Amino acid sequence: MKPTYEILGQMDETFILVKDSEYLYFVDQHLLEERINYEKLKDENLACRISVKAGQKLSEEKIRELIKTWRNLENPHVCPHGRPIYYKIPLREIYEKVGRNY
Amino acid sequence: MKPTYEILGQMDETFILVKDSEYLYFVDQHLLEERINYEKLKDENLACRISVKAGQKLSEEKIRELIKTWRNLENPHVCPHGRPIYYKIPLREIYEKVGRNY
Ligand SMILES: [Cl-]
Ligand SMILES: [Cl-]
Ligand SMILES: [Mg+2]
Ligand SMILES: [Mg+2]
Ligand code: NA
Ligand code: NA
Ligand code: NA
Ligand code: NA
Ligand SMILES: [Zn+2]
Ligand SMILES: [Zn+2]
Ligand SMILES: [Zn+2]
Ligand SMILES: [Zn+2]
Ligand SMILES: [Zn+2]
Ligand SMILES: [Zn+2]
Ligand SMILES: [Zn+2]
Ligand SMILES: [Zn+2]
Ligand SMILES: [Zn+2]
Ligand SMILES: [Zn+2]
Repeated sequence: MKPTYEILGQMDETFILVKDSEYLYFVDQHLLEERINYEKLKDENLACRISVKAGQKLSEEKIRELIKTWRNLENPHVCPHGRPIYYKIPLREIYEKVGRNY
Repeated sequence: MKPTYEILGQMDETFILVKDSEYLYFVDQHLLEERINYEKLKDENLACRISVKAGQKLSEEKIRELIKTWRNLENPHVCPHGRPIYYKIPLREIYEKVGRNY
């Protein structure tokens, strides 16, 4: 994700929505914190059990911290169990559907 | 869109993000207001020229009014020129990508 980005907020207390100029990302808050804790601790089970879970409301500051750290991860793509940390949609798919150039 | 829904906000001063339990919708603010004005005025060119444009910030109240009216339109799907008023993504596509049931 580009270094210029806009955090749109939380959805279903499970995803953080953040976009750059190319994609809208839906970042799984649990998988992201698990990856953060795994890269620090090198222990998959410990990283999992201490991380936030889906269904927890997160503050705006906590969300900023997580997204900032996400960009610096060695593996921002998949959690230690191999699940994708996020879903992304190209912004052009949204714009093109309504007939707009992007 | 179901009558229970959550407005997530504006994106790129062009789309309103709103979801129900099934889809996340990206509603083109211009195409929506144009459809609203067209159903009232029955004049495509007048409805277009008086409607909000992309690139305009909208207040939270204006966004609420538009989304409320959208659900009551005779044609909430396409503007009078035939463009889709919105893009939608099934929430299950987002959840499934990160390995979650939905
Ligand atoms: Cl979880
Ligand atoms: Cl426009
Ligand atoms: Mg252990
Ligand atoms: Mg006319
Ligand atoms: Na940048
Ligand atoms: Na919600
Ligand atoms: Na409902
Ligand atoms: Na923006
Ligand atoms: Zn676990
Ligand atoms: Zn886990
Ligand atoms: Zn901070
Ligand atoms: Zn995992
Ligand atoms: Zn395409
Ligand atoms: Zn026109
Ligand atoms: Zn128009
Ligand atoms: Zn109102
Ligand atoms: Zn139109
Ligand atoms: Zn699918």
